Amino acid sequence: GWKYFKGNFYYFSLIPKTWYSAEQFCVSRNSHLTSVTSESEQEFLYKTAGGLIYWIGLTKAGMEGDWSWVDDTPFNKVQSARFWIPGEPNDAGNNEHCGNIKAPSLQAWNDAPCDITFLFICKRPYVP
Ligand SMILES: CO[C@H]1O[C@H](CO)[C@@H](O)[C@H](O)[C@@H]1O
Ligand SMILES: [Ca+2]
Repeated sequence: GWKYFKGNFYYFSLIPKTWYSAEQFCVSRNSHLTSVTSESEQEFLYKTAGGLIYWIGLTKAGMEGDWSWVDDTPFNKVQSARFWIPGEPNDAGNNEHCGNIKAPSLQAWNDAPCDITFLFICKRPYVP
C-alpha cells in the first residue's frame, strides 16, 4: 500500500507510534520518515493526509536545536519557512523536538513532543 510520487514511494500508516518508533518502523521497511523538499511534495503529502496529523522526518539536531531531516536531507531553513503553521515552531513546554504535518495547507508543519503517538509517513526511494 505504498503510494508513488516523483521517484519515491510513501507509506501512510494506519497505526500511531511515537516519532522514534515510527522512524524505526520505516527503517525496518528500508525507508525513513519523510523529508519534504518542494511545494509539490508538501502538497502531495497534506492532501493525501486528508486532514489527519502525521509524523514526518522533522527533528532537532546540534546544540543550537536547529531542525533537521532524519533521512539526512540538508534542512534548508529559508526554503522551508513557508511550510510551518503560522506561529510554529513555538516549542511548547520546551519539549517539542519533532515535527508533523498538521494543517491541510502548504503552511502545515507543527512541532510536537516526540513521545506522543501519531500516524506517520515513511518515504522510500525507487531505484530502477
Ligand atoms: C496546545 O498545544 C497544541 O497547540 C499548539 C498551538 O496552539 C501547538 O503549537 C502545540 O504543538 C500543540 O499541538
Ligand atoms: Ca508546536
